[PDB]
Amino acid sequence: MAELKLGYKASAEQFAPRELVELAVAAEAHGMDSATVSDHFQPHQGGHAPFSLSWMTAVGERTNRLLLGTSVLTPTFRYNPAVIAQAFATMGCLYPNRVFLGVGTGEALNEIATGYEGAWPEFKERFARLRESVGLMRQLWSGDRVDFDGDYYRLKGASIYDVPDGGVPVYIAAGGPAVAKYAGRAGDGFICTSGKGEELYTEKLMPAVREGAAAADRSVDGIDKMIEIKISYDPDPELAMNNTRFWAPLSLTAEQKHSIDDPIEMEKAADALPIEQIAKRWIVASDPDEAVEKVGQYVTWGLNHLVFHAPGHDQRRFLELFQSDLAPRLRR
Amino acid sequence: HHHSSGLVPRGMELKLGYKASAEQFAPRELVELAVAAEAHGMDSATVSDHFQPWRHQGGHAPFSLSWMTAVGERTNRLLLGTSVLTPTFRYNPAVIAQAFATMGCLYPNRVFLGVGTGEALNEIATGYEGAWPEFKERFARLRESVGLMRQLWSDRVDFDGDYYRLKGASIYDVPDGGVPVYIAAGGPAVAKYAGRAGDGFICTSGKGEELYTEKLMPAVREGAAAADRSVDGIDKMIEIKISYDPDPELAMNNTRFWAPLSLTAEQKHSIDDPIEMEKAADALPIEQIAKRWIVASDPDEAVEKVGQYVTWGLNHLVFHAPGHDQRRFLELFQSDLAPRLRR
Repeated sequence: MAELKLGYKASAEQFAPRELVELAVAAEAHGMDSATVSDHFQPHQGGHAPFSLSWMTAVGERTNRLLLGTSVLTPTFRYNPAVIAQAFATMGCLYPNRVFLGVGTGEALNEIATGYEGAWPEFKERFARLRESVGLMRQLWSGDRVDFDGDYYRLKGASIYDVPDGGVPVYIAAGGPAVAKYAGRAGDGFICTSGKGEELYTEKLMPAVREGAAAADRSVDGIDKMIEIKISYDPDPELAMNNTRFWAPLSLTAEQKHSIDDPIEMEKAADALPIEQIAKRWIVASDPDEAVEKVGQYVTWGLNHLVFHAPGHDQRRFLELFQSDLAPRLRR
Repeated sequence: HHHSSGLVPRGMELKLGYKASAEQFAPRELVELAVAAEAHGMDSATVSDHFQPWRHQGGHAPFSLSWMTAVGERTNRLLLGTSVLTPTFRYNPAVIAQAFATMGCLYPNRVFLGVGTGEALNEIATGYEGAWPEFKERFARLRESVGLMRQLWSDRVDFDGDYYRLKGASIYDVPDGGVPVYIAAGGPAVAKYAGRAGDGFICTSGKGEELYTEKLMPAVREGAAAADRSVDGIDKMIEIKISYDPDPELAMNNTRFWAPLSLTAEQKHSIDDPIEMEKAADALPIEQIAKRWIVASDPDEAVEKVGQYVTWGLNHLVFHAPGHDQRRFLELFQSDLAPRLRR
């Protein structure tokens, strides 16, 4: 649903497994409503990739209220969607009403590295694979026996024996109108990322979600509209600026992010970015009122679940500042 | 004042552990039973990894890797692992390698990867196309997948096998000490492989002395010698199938849930449908099913039959009790059996 939530982005790219879990526990301690993790097989310099589903489970077992999920996981290539259905159904049983599945169309880098053969599929196929996998998983979460024969995936007499009462809510990530519309039509949730220009949110994404919801005769209000807020808020401006540097890959173009299959190629192109250009993606701020005004814009544009990704290694510092300075304002 | 890590290396004593049956219990119960096993003195708990139960009526299948991590966060001492997981079909071996590396970091010196050759009951259901491969290919897939994971574990890795590939792949977060890999073995050719490329082997009870003493053990010695490794580096694990209860009728009848284990090896590895398995399995009378189990109502007969395996060379005894009341079995184990078994 579309009440205001404030959550925390746990960056698997930046931290080792134990630290990544403990940070999410600190996020609960600091009042966050949710925590979400990137799902990567590999991020190199100061790089990490703890297994996302182990992070979800460890934090679940250590926490009481956080909604937990992926932002996002590709359920279409290295991961068998039936096994993903089983994994998240299990987690859903273990942490009732606290689990979601965040899905995307995929990145060449994860999939080529783990053994994908032949040409990296074009966007259209990655989208069709995504749609087909989501329906496959949903049929499985009914808890009945499923026979499935799609263009891409198959099941023969398959059941998930252990299914949560509230099902497994599916959040669909989009950087463009096409998948946003699919999200409005079919998603329990919708995910985007901040910093990419007022136009993308108001002119492409939000109207696409409304279009999809309308098209499928759905209340737009019942879709959780989630966004990862790229915020570099620190009373120390040097840190606010300098903390963004680690995150240069996020400032590469959409096609470099999805299609570069070589991690050497990827780090080169990230390294090529001047910090001033990196920073444009981020809310760089030393004043808490100004920071919240920038975030508040997304709430005006129709987003209701705001998940804060802070760029620096000192995440506990971020959480302290979030709790004392940002959250009271953000709540309103 | 310097504080040390306190971390004790793998460097493995008679161990008594607990089999957590994903086939029989829902996710939360399965976790909580592993916690009570620690509470009751167990050294270890292992979980079966399955997409589907053996049986339909009262069947369950919680995701094994979530069990492992949840139990990890909740326990202090238990060695934890899969007995066993198939890393060759529905699972990508690079992803398995990343999962266990991550778990081994989360739970230092407590995690192992237990692996086997596969059951169609897990793989056909999840979309494997074409006929279910014969044992020779499943074994050869297993061997390759283990090799891939070794190389991935530590560096940027290219791998080009007959089955699995890697391209520029790295695992960043690897545990100090690595990830012990235990191979399920029910013959000398897999037992030899286990000595050569594993850190442990897993067998089951009920197969008879000469399987263990004359087939499995000698083959483990041969594989390790071929690896230039002391055999004392290989943990010798057995799943002890025990139905222990002071009521003999109940100790016998409590095996019915596990009727499918009484079917042939053929049926168990190739039947793809729990409804089908169950129909085959339930036509069998109870005395036939009980044959698969150590059925005992006295601590002494129990400890005599269990102690055979220690005499034949096994050092890691993981107990699988078939009844629904697992907490009774843990209670009975700790008070009646454990003190005699320790020595």
